[PDB]
Amino acid sequence: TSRNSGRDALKNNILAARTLAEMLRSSLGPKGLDKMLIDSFGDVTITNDGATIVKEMEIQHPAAKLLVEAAKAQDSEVGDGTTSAVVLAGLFLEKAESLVDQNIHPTIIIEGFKKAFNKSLELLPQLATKVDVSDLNSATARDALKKIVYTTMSSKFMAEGEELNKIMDIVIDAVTTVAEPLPDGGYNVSLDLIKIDKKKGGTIEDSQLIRGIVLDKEVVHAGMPRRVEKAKIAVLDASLEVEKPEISAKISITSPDQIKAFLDEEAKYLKDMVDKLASIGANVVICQKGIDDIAQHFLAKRGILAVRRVKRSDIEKLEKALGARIISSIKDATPEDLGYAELVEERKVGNDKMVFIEGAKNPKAVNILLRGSNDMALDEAERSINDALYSLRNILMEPYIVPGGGAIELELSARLREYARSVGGKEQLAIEAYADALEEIPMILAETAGLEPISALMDLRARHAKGLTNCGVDVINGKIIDDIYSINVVEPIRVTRQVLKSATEAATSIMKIDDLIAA
Amino acid sequence: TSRNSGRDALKNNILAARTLAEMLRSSLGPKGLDKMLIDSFGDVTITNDGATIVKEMEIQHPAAKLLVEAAKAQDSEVGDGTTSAVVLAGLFLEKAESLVDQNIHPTIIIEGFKKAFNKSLELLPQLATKVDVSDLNSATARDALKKIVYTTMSSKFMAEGEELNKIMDIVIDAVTTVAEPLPDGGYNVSLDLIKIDKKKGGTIEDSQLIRGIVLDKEVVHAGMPRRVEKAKIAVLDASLEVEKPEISAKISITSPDQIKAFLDEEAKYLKDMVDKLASIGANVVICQKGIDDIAQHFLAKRGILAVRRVKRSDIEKLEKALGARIISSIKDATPEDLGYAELVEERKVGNDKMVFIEGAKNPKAVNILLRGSNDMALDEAERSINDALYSLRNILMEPYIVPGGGAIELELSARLREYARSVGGKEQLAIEAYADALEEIPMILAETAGLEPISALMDLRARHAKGLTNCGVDVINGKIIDDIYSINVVEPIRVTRQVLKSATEAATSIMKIDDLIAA
Amino acid sequence: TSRNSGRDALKNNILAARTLAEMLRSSLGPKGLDKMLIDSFGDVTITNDGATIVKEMEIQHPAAKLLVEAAKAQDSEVGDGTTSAVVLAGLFLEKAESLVDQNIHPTIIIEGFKKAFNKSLELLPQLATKVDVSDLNSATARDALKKIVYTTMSSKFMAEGEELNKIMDIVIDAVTTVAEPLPDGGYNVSLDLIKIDKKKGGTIEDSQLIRGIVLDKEVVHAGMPRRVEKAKIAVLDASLEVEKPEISAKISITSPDQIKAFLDEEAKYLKDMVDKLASIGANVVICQKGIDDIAQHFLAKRGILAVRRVKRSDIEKLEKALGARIISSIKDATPEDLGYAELVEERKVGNDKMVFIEGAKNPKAVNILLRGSNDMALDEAERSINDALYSLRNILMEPYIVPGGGAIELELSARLREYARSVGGKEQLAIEAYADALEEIPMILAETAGLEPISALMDLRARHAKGLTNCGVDVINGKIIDDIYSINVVEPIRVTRQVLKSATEAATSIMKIDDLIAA
Repeated sequence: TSRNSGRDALKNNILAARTLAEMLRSSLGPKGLDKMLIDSFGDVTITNDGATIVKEMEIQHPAAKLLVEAAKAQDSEVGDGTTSAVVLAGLFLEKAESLVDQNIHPTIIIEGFKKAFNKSLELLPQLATKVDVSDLNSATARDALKKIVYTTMSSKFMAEGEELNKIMDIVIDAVTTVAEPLPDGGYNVSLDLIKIDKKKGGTIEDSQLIRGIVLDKEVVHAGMPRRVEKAKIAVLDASLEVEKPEISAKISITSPDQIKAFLDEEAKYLKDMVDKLASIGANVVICQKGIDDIAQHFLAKRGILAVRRVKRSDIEKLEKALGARIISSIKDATPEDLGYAELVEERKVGNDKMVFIEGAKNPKAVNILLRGSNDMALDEAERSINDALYSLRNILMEPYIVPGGGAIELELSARLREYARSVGGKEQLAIEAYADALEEIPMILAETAGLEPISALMDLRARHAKGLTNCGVDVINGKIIDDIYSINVVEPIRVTRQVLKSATEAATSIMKIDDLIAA
Repeated sequence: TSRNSGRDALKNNILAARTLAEMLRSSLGPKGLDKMLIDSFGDVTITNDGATIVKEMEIQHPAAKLLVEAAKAQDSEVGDGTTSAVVLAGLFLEKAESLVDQNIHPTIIIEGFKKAFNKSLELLPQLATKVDVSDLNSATARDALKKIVYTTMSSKFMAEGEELNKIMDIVIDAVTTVAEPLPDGGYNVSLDLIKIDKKKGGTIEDSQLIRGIVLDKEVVHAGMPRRVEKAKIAVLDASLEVEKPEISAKISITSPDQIKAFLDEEAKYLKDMVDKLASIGANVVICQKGIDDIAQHFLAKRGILAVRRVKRSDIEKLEKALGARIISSIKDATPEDLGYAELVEERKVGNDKMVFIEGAKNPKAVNILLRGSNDMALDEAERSINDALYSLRNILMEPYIVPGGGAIELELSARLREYARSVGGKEQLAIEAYADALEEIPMILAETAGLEPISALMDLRARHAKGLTNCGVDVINGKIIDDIYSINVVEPIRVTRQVLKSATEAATSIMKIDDLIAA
Repeated sequence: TSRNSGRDALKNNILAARTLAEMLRSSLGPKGLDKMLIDSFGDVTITNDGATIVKEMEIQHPAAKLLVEAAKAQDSEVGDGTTSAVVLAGLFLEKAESLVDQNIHPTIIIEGFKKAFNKSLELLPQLATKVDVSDLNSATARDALKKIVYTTMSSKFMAEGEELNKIMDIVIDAVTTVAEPLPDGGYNVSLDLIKIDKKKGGTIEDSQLIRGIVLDKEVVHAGMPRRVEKAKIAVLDASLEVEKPEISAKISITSPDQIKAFLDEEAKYLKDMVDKLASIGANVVICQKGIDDIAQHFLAKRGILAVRRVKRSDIEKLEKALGARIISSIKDATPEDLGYAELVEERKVGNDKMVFIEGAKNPKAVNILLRGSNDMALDEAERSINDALYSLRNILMEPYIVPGGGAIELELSARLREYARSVGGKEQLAIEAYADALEEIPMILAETAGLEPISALMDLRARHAKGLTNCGVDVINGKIIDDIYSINVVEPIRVTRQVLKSATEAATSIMKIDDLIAA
């Protein structure tokens, strides 16, 4: 029975978190290193994505399992920032151990890091830049939004991609349109109701928006119509297949006429169901479940276009964009649950059939068709559209931008080694150690990119002090570079705020934790 | 065989409680540390709850198994004092081991602790302060109640949170009105008639009391009304399905009409049951089991709003609030078992449907609807309110308050070392060792906060002696502080007196026990 | 090899001294218990003396090897107190270890111990009772002196011994005259110049002082005088045998006549040696080596009373008492190194012959003849005179007495628990632990006498509060008793003060030392 007391556990849980952190940090910055991760059934996985590397890995040390939940939540917000937050938690934790070493006590270290965080939060509206709510209907002149969706793409893929960024910028500007504004001055951004389909056999300039939903599923039957104009769409929850009685019996039959009459009873149940769809005035129908083969014959006879197995995600999207509030009971044929589209057709794209519903009054749910050559350039173009949207949801939900890893971090360190001077007690040691951790940002960027770190740090300090506090480094040209917003490299403020929060919350928790009793 | 002789079992039974204590004292106070408890299924659980961690963990010393049932029982009474009550038992016990070391017979050591305690007990109503029933109406002058609800929130958390304190305070004001007052000078507070439902998608300012009960639960078929005005309520213990006859047989059918004739016989039973309810006068019904589909048609035709699966606790509330005395038997149709509601409707909270019964004469049983943001602040606000209602039930069921955890302890220890002079024999040493035990509380508060315990105690000692007896300690600015009650920090008498009652119980029992025979 | 950190080395050295203290506590006081120490040659040894128990034993813990040197040096001053003195060091030391458990750095404890001891030293002359000067001639009234001498004898034997005591009082009183006095309560006292001879076959009552030296050795050849009046005493460190030629040879002589002439050559050198003595005019001769037969023939012829082989100690006393100055050089015949006696005779005590020099101008050096029955009553009577002379030299060099072991300590212990109240820091904590050690003196003298110690402690605490500070413990009838000087029991202040110096010296020392490097 392994027992523990006496700061013994804290040295074991700092050690696990430092080991997790200094392994994801070789895979941090834009020029860093990808890991390979092999699965139980042998599948190989290469990524530098740091919430993916923990996911693709069985986690053997309990302190490392807690740190992983912090990354998961952060990855839904910023899929780069979530690596960065794990390293930041780690670099916070080894200043916490130095302070323990000096005997400052973990509670006092916890309260001095929180007090450092409070100063950081009243410094992130002053030192940050606010670009305001609207340039001429949210996106005209574009600039500030243009800069963060370019910067994020340039950091997360590197090299040149100017003929990819302009199509992504247009695609982003159309998603920006969906979203609308408040006297909070952010935007209602629903990336949930956004849907992207990628199809071979074109080029990226050949991507387009649809103001309605596109369905991959089959119209399935030869007799059906394949294009509908001024389409009234029923979305149906229930199966288009007959339901058995409450209590019931079956027997084996030879005798072939009574088998034909069982079928003919079941066909007057499907033809009843169809008459109900057609009674509503339904021209299209969408069915979440199967549709029986007889019911498809009668839907084509009434001149009505059916789709089969439409997946769960596509049904919320089809609701929110057309107004179809979705029939529960075929029998009740419910009459106002009918939605509206300008047009509905089956189109071949990339040779695959696809049914496109388009022309929709005020949808929060649109579909983007993403064309390219074969597959690797298309997967890469989806990922680019994803990362750009996630950056857009941070600038939209707060119109503040800030540069990342060069200016802010150094200014926070210098204002804090002025704050800690007005601060007295064994609280000044925690504020000045929190500042030192900020200086551990900055010089690690220059080291992932293969530069000397201690000379880059000293040189950033010396230019920030005798020159100005806006300096940073250019990873693409790989050198120290004056006023980094003038170099056009900026982040949404919500990626800063959220990764400094999830680093001060997680490091506070490994200090806050002592005993361990295991079954 | 395991043997025991010569105070052997007892030294080992003291050892068990001291080793339990020396691990539990680190999560006792409100700068403390979180413990870790790992499942046999690999689920890690980090919490600062120490009475839960002993209850949940296998106990291999029989004298720690005795102490868990008391720890368990006390956690429904209070949530900070029960970790402390466990530690408190040790602190009298390790002064008894010294007395035992000085060869003093265990009867005399017991009898002086009993005397010391009787002296403390006639001093806790005298040094103690009474605020009576009220200062205005029930709760309007709030005062005493404001300090215990703000203090408890502070102990169970210890960080900023005033816009939560006022809202939780309004909930406490609302609950007292329900209570209503006794000639003792208490109130009749019952957590067994209190109900809190928490729902996402707004804020805590959108919390309210309800005069009746809210059922999360389904009102069934679409065809019934979703609101009833001047509702006559049946609560029914049986199913609305047709039960099995007296003597019973199973027959194999493959004729399809003689199965439909069995179903239509069942349908004349269900249409009866529904006619019965409507003869009783009932407009609404609660059915504590399943409802047949045939009967949901018959209820919707007779215009009766039925609700399904209302759990046993909720049912008790519906009885108390509606004057419903509950149909045991539909067959007897029994017609004065009927309650009365001003209205019953289905309403959405946080998008989700919920059935609310409200407008209830002289309601003793209330439903609180707790809106919140997403899940973590809302979950935390439900937990904060629970701990504040349990602290309101302590203050309400005895209108005595005290400045415990600093002042009460130093005043008692100094009164005992005057009492103990006036007593003779080895009984006088038990009274001064009991005094000495009150002194290990208080300074342990100083060690938890990262300060020097022995230096706090000696400084606290002179300041209570030349200064003033209501000296405490502040763990927000981290200092010894004169008049602690004046800084809005007081304790109900009942968390102190009771945990001092069950710790003197625990230490008296472990003194009374010798051999150990196990089969 | 074994390393140490974390306070370990110092904890392990407290344990060695704490075991030594609790092993010497079984031989604490005159009711105590004897140990058995068997030699490697098989001599079995039974004793209660702690300077002897420590000496006969192989000391295997270094801190206890440190403690052996303090016992030795104290044993030169007094022999009962020194048994108490090994325990006293531990008894402070085991309060030092409690203060370390309190986290108190050893430095603070040393400086605090120093301050308890400094308070005790300005109270040990104020609480003390002063006998003053030499109290009329040779202490003629005796009283105080009778009590310090009885107390030491009463302690090292118990029982009666009254008819031994009275003769011992005639011997102390004759010894007191020898002693001669110095300013301000000083004395000149020499037990190194005191010589005791014991002869059997009479009564204790027949013991006497001699104001001259008694020689156990013999006057040699029968032809020498048996009594000499107005003797000129030559003392010779040189043989009265040849001392060999300067440069020489050794051969085998056959030659009978040359054998006689070599023999006659040796005889003229002895006769020379006598003629040098006879030219000085010597009547007695003392030889610390042998005397040749020829030289004894020539000593009888000149009329000279010679003793042969007398030991080195006896010569220092005869030199001082006769005015002699001791010849190594018979050849220089240097006539002023010659001492003077009124008389020298050979005299019978018992059946033994003895040579007595008596009749001495101005002795500060006397010889005592101790007669008794057989042997055991004389050996016990020697031990008693020894122990009594070591107590007398302590009242004589400082004429202050105290009721120590009951009075003095409790009055210090009540002053210190009032003193530590006016005291601050962890220096009050160190003083209140010293006050507690004083309570460990006093009750162990009552557990030894066979009673319960903790009941005895409270009853003296109370006695010192309702009545007066001068009570002590009766172990001869096993009770506590008012005014202990009236029972005839008191210590010389220098036997209490020195054994309390050497315990506060020891315990301070074991606290100042760390680490252990062993080669």
